[PDB]
Amino acid sequence: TPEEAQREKDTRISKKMETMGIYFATPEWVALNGHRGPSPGQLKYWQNTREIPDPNEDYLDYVHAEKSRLASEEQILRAATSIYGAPGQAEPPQAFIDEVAKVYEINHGRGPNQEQMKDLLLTAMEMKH
Amino acid sequence: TPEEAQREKDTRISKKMETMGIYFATPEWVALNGHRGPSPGQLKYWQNTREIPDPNEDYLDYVHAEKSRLASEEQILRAATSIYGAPGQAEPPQAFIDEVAKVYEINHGRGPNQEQMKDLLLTAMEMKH
Repeated sequence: TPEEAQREKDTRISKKMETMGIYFATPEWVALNGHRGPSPGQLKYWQNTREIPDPNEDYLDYVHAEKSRLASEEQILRAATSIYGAPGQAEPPQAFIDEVAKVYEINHGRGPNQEQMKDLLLTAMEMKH
Repeated sequence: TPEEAQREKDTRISKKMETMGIYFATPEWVALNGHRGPSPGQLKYWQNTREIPDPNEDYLDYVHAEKSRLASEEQILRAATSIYGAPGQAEPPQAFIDEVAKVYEINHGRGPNQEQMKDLLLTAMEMKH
């Protein structure tokens, strides 16, 4: 049956997308999108806004806009650990990881500039002393 | 001696500021600032940029600009736990807290809008199933 062959296909495409962490791409989202995975614009709209892309929108302005930087809590922790510099490279205090987190928020997902790096290094030195 | 009385005063003001998590306000920063804590503009410049305010700048544009929203990792975890809704209210998977983190970065420290809330709720439901 072309119906079951259609449900399996949507399920297959959706599984592929979610394995990559593309969470909006459910089998129903994929059905609505004409039984195909997201176009470049749909992916980049989602990546940059975290809103579910309309299956019936193409997002042509997000196909060739390229800012797009964001940090997970792992990335934030690796940045904070590098800046803090504790012996045996142990985790920084939570108060420090929070200042680093807020820097990534201020910068829309980008990492600390030079001036911010100085603030963070100043902060780290007070917390170790 | 007015010198020791000056060092104690700077130390006193600085201790007060750092107890509040105002980390740039070292005793040396306080000395340079004419032996006073930060003005409203200096605090708000720091809060909104995370750069050490110049002791010899007043930051008049930051005295009456009021966006200023930011989230610690505690706030992010409380938002993620509320949205995820696991029994006994146990911590969400790290992959979920990371999607919530990235939403706060996209929004410059503000919390998820309605469209983003839908994405996150969709995400939570896939991770529990």
